[PDB]
Amino acid sequence: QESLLLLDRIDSDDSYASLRNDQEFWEPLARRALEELGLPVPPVLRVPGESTNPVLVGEPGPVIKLFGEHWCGPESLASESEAYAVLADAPVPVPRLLGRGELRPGTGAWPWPYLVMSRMTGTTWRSAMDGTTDRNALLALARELGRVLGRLHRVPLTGNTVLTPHSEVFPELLRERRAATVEDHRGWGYLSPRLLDRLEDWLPDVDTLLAGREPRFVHGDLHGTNIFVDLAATEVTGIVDFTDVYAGDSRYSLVQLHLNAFRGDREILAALLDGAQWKRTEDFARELLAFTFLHDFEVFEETPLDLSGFTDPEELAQFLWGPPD
Ligand SMILES: CN[C@H]1C[C@@H](N)[C@H](O)[C@@H](O[C@@H]2O[C@H](CO)[C@H](O)[C@@H]3O[C@]4(O[C@H]23)O[C@H]([C@@H](N)CO)[C@H](O)[C@H](O)[C@H]4O)[C@@H]1O
Repeated sequence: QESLLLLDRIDSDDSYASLRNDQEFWEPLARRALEELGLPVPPVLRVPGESTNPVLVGEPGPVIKLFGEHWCGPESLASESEAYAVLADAPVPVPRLLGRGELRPGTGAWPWPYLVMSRMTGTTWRSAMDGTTDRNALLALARELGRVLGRLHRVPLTGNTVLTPHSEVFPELLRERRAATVEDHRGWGYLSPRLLDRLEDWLPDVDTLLAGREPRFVHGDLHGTNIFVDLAATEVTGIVDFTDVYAGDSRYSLVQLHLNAFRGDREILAALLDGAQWKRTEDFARELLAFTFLHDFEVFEETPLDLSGFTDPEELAQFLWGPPD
């Protein structure tokens, strides 16, 4: 009975943003959900941090990921559902779907559908990197991640809507971001106004950047906490969050991986590329700067590098995506 008022308390974007990771709010709902699926209920069940969707982890138990109506929940749910269908036998360490359901019927109100998956072992990439001064082990781990990403890119695109060879979702997103990126970066204030004034002429056409490229399985949100590793064993133990997946260009994967998980470290980027035998071209840095601007997210939000005071976006491209010094 509590669920009716509790779920009715979310009716706007701001109202959903304030309660998406409210543990006191979601804990009883998540326990009832697990009971509804016939799954054992963990004694501890906690909201592990800032998630776009409401997420709770059981201490032994599984991961519950709920999807709202506001924060692109429906689209993200469709994407992750299709991705879990496509990843059924992928040679990549991903979680297994333990169940799915809806909290309430869903005719006049939002049904609040949810997925339940297995828990990945290891530590996040973010933790492992923030807790080591052993750069050699980190680079070896990055090469292993390069191998894993090379295999992930080649998972066959057997989906129905987003993960098909002929899907247009990724180019359409890229054109939309090509339109909005310069004003976005003016509002965000990561770079100098001169570079932003040169940007609109510097950036290429989407059709030109994507010409002749083959589609890959592109995880578009490879930040530091969607990747689970065992640093001591040089093992990638998990890759999660398929709410932003595309049949897209392999280079797009690198943006969030490098600017967020790698913190912009060009040496770690080089190790990752070495692991995948991803050969660098002359325009590689400029292409990846273009993909940096065409990304859906604010990828600079986590880059511990001051990019203000930058003219000649070519220099910015060489700085962010160039080879190691
Ligand atoms: C086709 N694009 C959408 C695809 C959805 N699967 C995303 O969930 C949605 O993104 C989310 O949108 C909601 C609003 O509907 C919030 O904006 C969330 O906040 C965002 O987008 C988040 O979180 C992102 C990441 N931090 C998510 O891990 C970036 O920070 C973005 O700049 C930031 O707006 C994208 O826009």
